Amino acid sequence: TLNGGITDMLTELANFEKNVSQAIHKYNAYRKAASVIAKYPHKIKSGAEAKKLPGVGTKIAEKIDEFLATGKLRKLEKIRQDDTSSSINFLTRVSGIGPSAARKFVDEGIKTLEDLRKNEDKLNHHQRIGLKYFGDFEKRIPREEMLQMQDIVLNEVKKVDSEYIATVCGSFRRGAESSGDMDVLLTHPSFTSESTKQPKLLHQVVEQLQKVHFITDTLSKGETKFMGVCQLPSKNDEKEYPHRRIDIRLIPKDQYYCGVLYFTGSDIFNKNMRAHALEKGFTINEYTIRPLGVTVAGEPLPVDSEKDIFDYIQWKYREPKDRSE
DNA sequence: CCGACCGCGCATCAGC
DNA sequence: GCTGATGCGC
DNA sequence: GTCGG
Ligand SMILES: Nc1nc2c(ncn2[C@H]2C[C@H](O)[C@@H](COP(=O)(O)CP(=O)(O)OP(=O)(O)O)O2)c(=O)[nH]1
Ligand SMILES: [Mg+2]
Ligand SMILES: [Mg+2]
Ligand code: NA
Repeated sequence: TLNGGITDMLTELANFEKNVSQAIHKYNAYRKAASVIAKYPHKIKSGAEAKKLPGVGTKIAEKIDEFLATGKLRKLEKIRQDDTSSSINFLTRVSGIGPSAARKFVDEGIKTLEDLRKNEDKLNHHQRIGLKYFGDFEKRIPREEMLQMQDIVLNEVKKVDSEYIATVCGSFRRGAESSGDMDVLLTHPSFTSESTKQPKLLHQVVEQLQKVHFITDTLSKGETKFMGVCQLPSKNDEKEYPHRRIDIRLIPKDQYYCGVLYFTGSDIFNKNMRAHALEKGFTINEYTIRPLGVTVAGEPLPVDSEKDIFDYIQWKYREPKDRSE
């Protein structure tokens, strides 16, 4: 972390803008700047130097000059000292509680973990589970446990139908030594962009995983996306493993490459890549890459590899391990 | 200067 | 109920 | 908050 100090600062500012100011573009501006600085291979010596980077403008440059000269940022010192901002920032740490709900809770006099616990009936289902596992969800997942989890999911999916393919993406596929959660891409020959020849495809998999007590709770669930909680089994006399977040995304089998590009991320990498696509006259989602007409997105382009997608927008291919922005 | 900023699934709500 | 908008999250 | 045109 050559510039850990600066990137932390920008990240703290990003979170402030998202959670407190509810300014989504400032939030992303800060994340963009943090990311570009995080990959810059020199220890930054000044704001002017940082300003040379795409995404770092005049304001951030000044903040970087303040931070290098003093080791802190007055703007942040004050924010940390503001009861309301501190409260809202904390509440948003609960899964299911965002900027709006957080601010609403604070108004109603609900602003601590203790408050939340005694006002459970004021929470929706997602929020209840978020609170339930508040502690566990901030723990990291060692890659070693991710491997065990991978083994379980893949074998259980196989048990439901040998035709399922399950791929663990997210930070895990990018080779991270630890992950915030597990992200599982699912495909089945019966679900393509052309038809759904079989119902309950995602359901049957969730069911099986619940049946074996791997999945423990559900945050949300539709036909193509599951968001919930899972837990590795422990051994006799062993303390239990923390509960873990798990996301499962069912994607049409014929759109696997756009799907896996999406789910592999990182989020900022996708954002940057999609932004570039627009500049090259394409739009990219998790299903397709389409050209943009003189006016509207056109018809989907043939894609037979992740690299094919990079080719269209004229980027040299980047391995998953190099997409951690 | 200033419009535009990546793209979308599920849960909830308002209005009809 | 439906549709569209918003919140929250990937 | 930043930036392309
Ligand atoms: N285009 C796009 N893709 C996204 C976004 N957010 C997530 N993805 C894609 C890319 C992302 O890789 C994948 C999973 O997102 P997470 O599981 O929440 C964060 P991960 O990268 O997995 O790292 P972890 O902190 O869990 O160790 O969804 C977004 O805002 N936009
Ligand atoms: Mg993840
Ligand atoms: Mg995830
Ligand atoms: Na939250």
